[PDB]
Amino acid sequence: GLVPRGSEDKWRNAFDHMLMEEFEEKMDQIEHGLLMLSEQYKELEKTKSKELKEQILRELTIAENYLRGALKFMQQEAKRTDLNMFERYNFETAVSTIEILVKDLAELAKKVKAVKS
Amino acid sequence: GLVPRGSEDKWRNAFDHMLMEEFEEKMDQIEHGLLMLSEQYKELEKTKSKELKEQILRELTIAENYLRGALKFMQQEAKRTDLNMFERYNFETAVSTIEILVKDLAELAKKVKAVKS
Repeated sequence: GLVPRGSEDKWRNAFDHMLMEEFEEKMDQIEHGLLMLSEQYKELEKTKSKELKEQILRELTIAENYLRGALKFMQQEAKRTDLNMFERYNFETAVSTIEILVKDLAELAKKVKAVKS
Repeated sequence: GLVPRGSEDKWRNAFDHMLMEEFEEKMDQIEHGLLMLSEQYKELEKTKSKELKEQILRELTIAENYLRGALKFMQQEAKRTDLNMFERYNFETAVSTIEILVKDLAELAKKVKAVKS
């Protein structure tokens, strides 16, 4: 049942496949949540709701914390000495995708904090 | 739309709900992977397959790295200064659930390493 170690084009390890599939799903969910928070931000510019402002900031903090933990996992697996082409590509891509999303979150946080409430 | 901050019986934060709503189910899937590896270990005791031994160890190394990180994360969430009754219970329970899996993984790793291959 074992994937040959010489395979270059697929996940050789079952836990890599499982965990990376769940990570990818979470990144899609976070990107969508950020889009929803951006739209709440648009409402906040008009209403100046203190509760909405504080809540968006809480959400952004939660997402950031999660992504920082994910990033540590990805960077650590990316330092593996035994990495095939497919695995290296998937881990390096994940690192890139997270680092971008962390930036997008921090940018929304800045806009939200700028709302005089 | 926002959950009142005084609510005690649910996730107040959407990103907490997103991250945690299927948590215990996801951990069940890790537990199941550990079961499959335990059963492979029983085959290994008979065959003494070097490849099977190494592959079980690789899988447990990946799961260990994931869980050590998830544990540290959940322990920090349980230190939040604003936690309601439900949020605290769920974070604390998650810490316990992860601790159990970490212990089971370390025990299996020890038995697998001992197979003289």
